[PDB]
Amino acid sequence: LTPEQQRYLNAKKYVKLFLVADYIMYLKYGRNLTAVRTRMYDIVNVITPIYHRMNIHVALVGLEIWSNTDKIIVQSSADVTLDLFAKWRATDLLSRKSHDNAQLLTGINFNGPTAGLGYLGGICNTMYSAGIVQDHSKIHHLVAIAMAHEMGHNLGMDHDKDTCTCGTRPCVMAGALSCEASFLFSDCSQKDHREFLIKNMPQCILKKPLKTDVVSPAVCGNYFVEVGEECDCGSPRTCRDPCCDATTCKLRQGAQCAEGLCCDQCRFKGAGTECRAAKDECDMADVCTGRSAECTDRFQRNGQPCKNNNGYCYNGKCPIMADQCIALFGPGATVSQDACFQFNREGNHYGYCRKEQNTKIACEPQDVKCGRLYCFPNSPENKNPCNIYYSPNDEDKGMVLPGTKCADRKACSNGQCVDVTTP
Amino acid sequence: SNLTPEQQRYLNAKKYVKLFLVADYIMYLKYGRNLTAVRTRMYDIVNVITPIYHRMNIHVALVGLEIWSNTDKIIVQSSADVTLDLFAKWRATDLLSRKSHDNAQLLTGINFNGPTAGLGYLGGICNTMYSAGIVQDHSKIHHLVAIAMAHEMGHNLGMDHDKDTCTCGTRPCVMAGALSCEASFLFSDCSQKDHREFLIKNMPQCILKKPLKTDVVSPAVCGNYFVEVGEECDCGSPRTCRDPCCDATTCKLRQGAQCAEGLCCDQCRFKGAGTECRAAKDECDMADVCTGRSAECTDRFQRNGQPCKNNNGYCYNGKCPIMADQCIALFGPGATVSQDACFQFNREGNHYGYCRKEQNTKIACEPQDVKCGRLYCFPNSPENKNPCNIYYSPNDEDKGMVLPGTKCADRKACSNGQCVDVTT
Ligand SMILES: *[C@@H]1O[C@H](CO)[C@@H](O[C@@H]2O[C@H](CO)[C@@H](O)[C@H](O)[C@H]2NC(C)=O)[C@H](O)[C@H]1NC(C)=O
Ligand SMILES: *[C@@H]1O[C@H](CO)[C@@H](O)[C@H](O)[C@H]1NC(C)=O
Ligand SMILES: [Ca+2]
Ligand SMILES: [Ca+2]
Ligand SMILES: [Ca+2]
Ligand SMILES: [Ca+2]
Ligand SMILES: [Zn+2]
Ligand SMILES: [Zn+2]
Repeated sequence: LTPEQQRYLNAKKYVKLFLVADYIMYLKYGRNLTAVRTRMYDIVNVITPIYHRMNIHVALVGLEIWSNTDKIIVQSSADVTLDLFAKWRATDLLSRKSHDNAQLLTGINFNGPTAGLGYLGGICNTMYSAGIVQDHSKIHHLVAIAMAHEMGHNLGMDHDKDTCTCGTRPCVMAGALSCEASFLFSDCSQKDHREFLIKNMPQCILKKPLKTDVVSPAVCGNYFVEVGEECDCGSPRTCRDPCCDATTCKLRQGAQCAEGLCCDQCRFKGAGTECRAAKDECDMADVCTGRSAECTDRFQRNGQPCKNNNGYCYNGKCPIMADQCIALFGPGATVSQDACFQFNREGNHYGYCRKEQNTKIACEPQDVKCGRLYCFPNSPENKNPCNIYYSPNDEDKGMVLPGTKCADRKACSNGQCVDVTTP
Repeated sequence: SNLTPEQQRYLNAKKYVKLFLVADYIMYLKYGRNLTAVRTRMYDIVNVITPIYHRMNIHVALVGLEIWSNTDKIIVQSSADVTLDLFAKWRATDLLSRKSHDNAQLLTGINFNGPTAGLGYLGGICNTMYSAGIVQDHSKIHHLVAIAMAHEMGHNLGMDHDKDTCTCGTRPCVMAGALSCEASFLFSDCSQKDHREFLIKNMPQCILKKPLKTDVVSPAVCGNYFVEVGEECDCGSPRTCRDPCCDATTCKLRQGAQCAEGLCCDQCRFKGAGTECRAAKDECDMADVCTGRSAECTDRFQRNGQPCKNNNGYCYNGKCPIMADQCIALFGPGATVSQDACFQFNREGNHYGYCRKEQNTKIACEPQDVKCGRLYCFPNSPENKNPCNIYYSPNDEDKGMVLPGTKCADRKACSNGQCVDVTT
């Protein structure tokens, strides 16, 4: 592995789940919205500890009930419904509520013995981080396991086969519905999922949700501080935090904090102390305010020469045209010769500098290095020296990232090559 | 501790539960607004319930099914108690007037409050107000829903929940009091015990009546021990069938067999013509003989008019209806027929005293037809002070009227509000 891979695997995971309940669910629970939410909370309350054994904390960030009419056409075909649900999420849900993954809890019966369906490895994706689960049984922990199963597939896991085991009982990723299903993941799932994160490093599961963005009732002992709680270190038997009274999820007497790089023996660290040290050339070691328990990640002032003077620090990162190119057209790609950027002087369709409202502005002679990026899909053959990455859905994609080095001591700001405001 | 003869006879008779099933609006939506998928689901369930009850000397037969696909006929709610009550009441006022049946179960896709997944009246079997149950289509696995349904029918059939000491083996039993998934298809000894006692004590008559093959609306299933349309015989599975006249695989009579069952069937062949198949059970009955062309034994009686019960009355379609008996059937033991004078109130054509209804009016009796109107009885209570006492129902004004073929005069019996002459 690499320094970034292993560093990622270590980071605590979080799945900001958005749950949707269809019109059949609303009817199923006697047209009582509270009853439908309580059902979803019960389900999440089971999913959460299940995913703790996988270094993931499922947090309910959104909830919606189609008590008026379904936003899509929920149907017997699991395939059609899933497709319809994902798209609706991509185009309607995400636009008004950010979240990492959505699950449709429907009361309809899917054709066949299947109780759910989901996109393999679609986690975090704006178009595929979705799954559908049939509220197939009165016993909610079984519905919970099914949803955890679909979430599993989203997380790169495949059905358990031959050798795979987790004990004397079926595991979450078992191929079919078994009422003896346990809450454990098999070694195989452990592995396939490990590999999966190693291969794609989905960024959205690193963001811990604010304790105020989590809409499910607080659960003391689920390893996550929620509204109404000062700390959560698990049950009293497993709680290792001496600052936390595990029984009440409240700080013990005399404690100001429990966790944080700015907490120490239940007390804030002195205003001045250093909590997090710089991770790279563009990051800067942080300090505690003596007042808060948290450590704000401050970065090295933007415009700081970085990556062997091939760019400049921009909010903790070092944007480089070369990286952008290899990121847009894969390995081997290189930045197009300078003459190619003259195409940004057209303000035509793909070549322009910025957007007033929706109207494209052409790059002035000195700003061509800040409009559309030009690369050379490196096959030494490729005759055409200029190539761009364009998207109809979002025209910004393919433009030179802000803060990108466009000349000595110069980086793009808003479609303009301007001098670093640093020495 | 002892067991009467009629009890033993009752216990031995084959039992049938003519079942009516109703699926609600949520079921309709749940299975994609597809009527076929909903019916198939119900057939599947019944295909599981039937073998569960055969072990109890009962054949469950689906004689009706209704899917509330437009709107629910009652307000199906999350409270099982309300729903059951609304369902039984709708069965009584609406369904029973449209199709006769022994028991109805509501299969809803709604979730009942709490852990319960069904509710039904204890010992309500055959009762026009209480033979009902409701069940949640609580699991994708239909055989579990079937078990839930057999549990409620179980309660209707007088069984209670299994106490911790009750067993039927390893797995939990049908009457287990809690919704579980290891659920087996067998009744625990406690259930079998409670069921027997229930039967002995109440002898519910409706489950003695076999439904016609054409009354069954569920697709025929060869091997369920019941001869359905398209079948000629059914002795169960091939590997367990012992009836030699039947091909347990095609439910067709074996080559060379004319029949498989019947009072007039013997060793797979029709009994000889004139062979007696049913002795007379009483004076108004006539022994019956086979035809040699059928396995059935048509039951006929003496001709309507022959004296009976010591000149009490005259045989009417196999029975001897006499006022004395009717007075006891309506008011209980001790009840006696009223003094002739009492029947005079039939001469007023009033609200309860008449002889018959012409169009919808009430034709009073003529002095001669005074004993073919409202039956007048009077109980043996010493504190009773009334000579004439009538039985009446707003629902059926006909109820409590003298029964057909009842001896009103000497050689005369009631036919229609008129004390006609016997010989007719
Ligand atoms: C209504 O639902 C029924 C399910 O019972 C569907 O019929 C099944 O269709 C599949 C197609 O592969 C067959 O294999 C089954 O044998 C059918 N079942 C029976 C017994 O009919 C039917 O397709 C649905 N109708 C509509 C309009 O979708
Ligand atoms: C709605 O459901 C909630 C939670 O199950 C319950 O507490 C409440 O009483 C219900 N409302 C009614 C009266 O149906
Ligand atoms: Ca908590
Ligand atoms: Ca920092
Ligand atoms: Ca049959
Ligand atoms: Ca006879
Ligand atoms: Zn799966
Ligand atoms: Zn019960």
